[PDB]
Amino acid sequence: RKKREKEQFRKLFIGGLSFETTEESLRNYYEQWGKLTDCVVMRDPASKRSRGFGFVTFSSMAEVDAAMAARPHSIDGRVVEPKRAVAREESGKPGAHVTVKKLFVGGIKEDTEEHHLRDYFEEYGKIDTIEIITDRQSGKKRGFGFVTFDDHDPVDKIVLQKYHTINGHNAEVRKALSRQEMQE
RNA sequence: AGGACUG
Repeated sequence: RKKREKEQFRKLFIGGLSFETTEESLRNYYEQWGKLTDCVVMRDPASKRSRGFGFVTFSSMAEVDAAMAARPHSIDGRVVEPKRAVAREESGKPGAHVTVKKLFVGGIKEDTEEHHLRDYFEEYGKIDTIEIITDRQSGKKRGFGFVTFDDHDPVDKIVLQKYHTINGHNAEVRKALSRQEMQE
């Protein structure tokens, strides 16, 4: 009992496709977990060579959830790297295409604690680590911490739903990137 | 990390 979400929430980027992968075989594969609305494998215009990547659009985000839960994916004898897609409009933010397991979580003030985060974020995946940042040499809480999962996808899914309310607070949740966000 | 490079 949902409406269609906007496209960005239903779209998958598939990296590391084999050269013999086509739209029909990619579509065949991802149709196991949902109805495909669009499917495209990007080619060199001159050579018509596959660029080794593509995009599938599911009809609901739930189907993306299901397909991601089914990993790993072998399409044409090669394990592919599927990720929630990055909008054309955000493709050039620093660190846009970088896959990480570490979630940033700010906006939490001083009353928020590891158990609030665990309890809240448990429902997205297996957590490895939770660290609430206290001040170096004061122990004063700094308003933020880091959740690290065993997989990148809970992070991506979390950040895609950008609105999260935790311990009463509006939390800022982003990826925790080092200066790996340096690319031109 | 995008099809219309069909601007």
